Amino acid sequence: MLRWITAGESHGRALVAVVEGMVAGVHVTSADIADQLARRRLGYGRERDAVTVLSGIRHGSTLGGPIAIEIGNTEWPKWETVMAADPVDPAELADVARNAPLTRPRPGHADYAGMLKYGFDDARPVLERASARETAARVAAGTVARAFLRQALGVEVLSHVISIGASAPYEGPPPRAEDLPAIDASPVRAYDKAAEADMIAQIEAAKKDGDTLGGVVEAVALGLPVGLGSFTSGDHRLDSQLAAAVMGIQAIKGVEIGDGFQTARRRGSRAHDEMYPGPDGVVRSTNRAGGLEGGMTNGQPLRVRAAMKPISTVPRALATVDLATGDEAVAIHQRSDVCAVPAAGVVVETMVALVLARAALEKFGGDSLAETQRNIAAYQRSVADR
Amino acid sequence: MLRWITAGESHGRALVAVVEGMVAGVHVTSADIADQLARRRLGYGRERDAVTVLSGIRHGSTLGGPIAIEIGNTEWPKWETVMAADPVDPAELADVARNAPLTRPRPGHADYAGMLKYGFDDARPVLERASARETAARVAAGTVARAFLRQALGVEVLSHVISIGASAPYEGPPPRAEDLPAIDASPVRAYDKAAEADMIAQIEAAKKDGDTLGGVVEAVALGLPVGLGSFTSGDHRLDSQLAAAVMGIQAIKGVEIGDGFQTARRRGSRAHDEMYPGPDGVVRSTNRAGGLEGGMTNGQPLRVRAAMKPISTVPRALATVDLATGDEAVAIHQRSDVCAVPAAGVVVETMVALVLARAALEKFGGDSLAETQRNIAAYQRSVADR
Ligand SMILES: Cc1cc2nc3c(=O)[nH]c(=O)nc-3n(C[C@H](O)[C@H](O)[C@H](O)COP(=O)(O)O)c2cc1C
Ligand SMILES: Cc1cc2nc3c(=O)[nH]c(=O)nc-3n(C[C@H](O)[C@H](O)[C@H](O)COP(=O)(O)O)c2cc1C
Ligand code: NA
Ligand code: NA
Ligand code: NA
Ligand code: NA
Repeated sequence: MLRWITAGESHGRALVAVVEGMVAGVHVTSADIADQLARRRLGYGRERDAVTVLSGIRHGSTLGGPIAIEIGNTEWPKWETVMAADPVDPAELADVARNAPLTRPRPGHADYAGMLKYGFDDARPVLERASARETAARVAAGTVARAFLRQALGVEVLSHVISIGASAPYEGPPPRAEDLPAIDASPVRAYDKAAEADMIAQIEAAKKDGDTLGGVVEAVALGLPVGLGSFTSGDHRLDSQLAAAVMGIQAIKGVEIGDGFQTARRRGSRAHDEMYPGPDGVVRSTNRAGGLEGGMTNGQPLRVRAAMKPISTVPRALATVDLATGDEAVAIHQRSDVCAVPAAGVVVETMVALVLARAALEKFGGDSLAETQRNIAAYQRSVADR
Repeated sequence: MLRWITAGESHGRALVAVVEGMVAGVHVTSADIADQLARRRLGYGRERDAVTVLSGIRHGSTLGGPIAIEIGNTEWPKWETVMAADPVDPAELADVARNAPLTRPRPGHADYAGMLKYGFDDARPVLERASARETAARVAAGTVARAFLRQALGVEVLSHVISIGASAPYEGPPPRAEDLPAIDASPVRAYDKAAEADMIAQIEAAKKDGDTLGGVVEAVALGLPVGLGSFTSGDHRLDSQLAAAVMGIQAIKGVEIGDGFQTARRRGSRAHDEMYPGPDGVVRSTNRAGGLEGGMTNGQPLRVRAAMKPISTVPRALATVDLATGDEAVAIHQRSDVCAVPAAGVVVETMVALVLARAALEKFGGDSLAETQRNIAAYQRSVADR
């Protein structure tokens, strides 16, 4: 089974992604990874040599074994003592201001619950791993998944921003793959010019007020065959798996498949996607279901929406308690941006790609790309022969 | 690790739930299971001896091994040939009208994608397993989880209905455990009398029009300790795990933790739950996060909302294709109700309970309830001693 794991602290030496269970023969390079990492940095309101492929790829082709990708920390020299792996003289450490105690947990962040859970008197060990810097390692892994999906299935994954702050949501038609350059060129990764202007204005107002914004993003996967995922149990359903992968992204508080919560307000006669005869099989005129029925891909674009909360580190830090003393306090000062919704969209693409690649390998099997491709072709033919 | 699996076809001999990895010493009986199964049948707009505990429980106490619970099918005699496990003479079968071909997949259901996936020319094998009858087996498993949560942690799980059809959503405060009798006595399992009347009216109108409705439900878990789930990776986050467990319920198209999509429309200064000193530790005046931060329980009520689509089997069957011929068709006639939202709420409680019980055993360990309880107490004391 395809599996992915990330490791690293935000201010540690490096991040590492490991992908296991990918077939041999998938073309992917350090440049591909760097390109996707650059996309994760996109957005209004927020070193390529830092990527090193350590294992599992040779001459731009996957080997079949575990793929380990390292992302170096360019500011490691500042953190090499505070985040040293090995012991440091506590006296030396005591003189380092940067090592000062972090005992005022931020509302909305992992700090408080993680400190209690792990018995830590300091937030440092929690925030270092909880930080969304970890999504960089996710994107490295996702690049391997996305290469596989393209090469094996002709599938493309993209995202666009639906709303930021109080903007009027974009409810027009979703983009296609050919639209991604324009989307990534938008300061807010919008597919609609009116929505773009509205969102930029919301960010400007928040920026002036010293506040932060969340938003809603939609990931779209195009070209999927029918029958990835299964109805046979809750955990094998693709909607279940996608919901896990997307809700587990930092700051995501909501996930929808297709029209989601709006579907719940509709009558059955107007809520589903009717089927009609077509040249090359069944066709539909709507995609309210977002490309999934009974936990399976149904031929239509997959559409997954995610709601991101506004960043919790607000420049003037919110009210909290100093756990050292029990006193009222203002929260620890940390990384804050006005809005990270466009980047959150890119992270959603990655998690969607990983889950789709896993599901594809489950159905089509194979140990090399050519093998998997033969199996895909035979299945497609069998469906066509219906 | 706590694991659950369901087995059975809707019209097969019986359903089976198996729960593995539950500690010994949890008090649970066949009557408890039957009671929860009865709750799953609640709701306007839709045999206890049928429950048999086969293994893993002795004299009302779990043994520590796998717990297998059987739910018999009272109409098995009608289906004993059509759904026979063993071969039947095809000539005999050919004379049975009930065995007629089902080749007109229902929009919105598993039929089409499942038929293509598995290479079936008939929807019968798909709909039999995809059917929400399977949620009965889930509820049997969930009963074991819910007993554990109560006995080990003093935790209660309940649900109420927020909206059905075009009703004005209930946005008042959530219920407590003591409110469940009143909720379960409501025809639509509402906690608010105005919302109740509104929802009942929506159902009446849909029923008259021969249409179906979906809705939104909220599950609440009370009494949870801080620090279940973890921030250490996406898959260990409780929000991820809950999203998987809830989205994998038949007809769920959206999941929120706390204020969800509405949170995405708020400014950071008004989106999070500030912390204040209190007698027995940190207290909060809001629970916008729904009891989770950084993938961990944070002391506040857990709140999970789920959007259920209107049932897809509409009495006058929607437009589809007959896969046998390629012709336009009306969809296969099957079980339809006007609204199953109240029952969907009960199913959400079960999936929440299962995930919470698993997370609790991950942190607190133990092989018997008394052992787990000692470990819980020691952790609580260590937190108090802060
Ligand atoms: C791309 C990305 C960037 C983020 N940047 C920040 C940030 O700069 N400051 C912050 O407080 N939270 C940021 N977050 C969110 C926190 O990491 C997150 O809220 C925290 O780990 C608690 O997890 P939860 O919000 O999922 O409960 C970011 C999230 C993502 C997806
Ligand atoms: C309690 C419960 C009862 C349901 N009853 C029906 C029903 O009677 N008829 C129907 O078409 N769908 C019913 N459903 C929904 C279908 O099982 C579901 O839409 C189908 O398996 C396709 O899965 P998906 O909607 O998750 O894509 C019910 C769901 C639940 C939770
Ligand atoms: Na679409
Ligand atoms: Na190959
Ligand atoms: Na609450
Ligand atoms: Na015991």
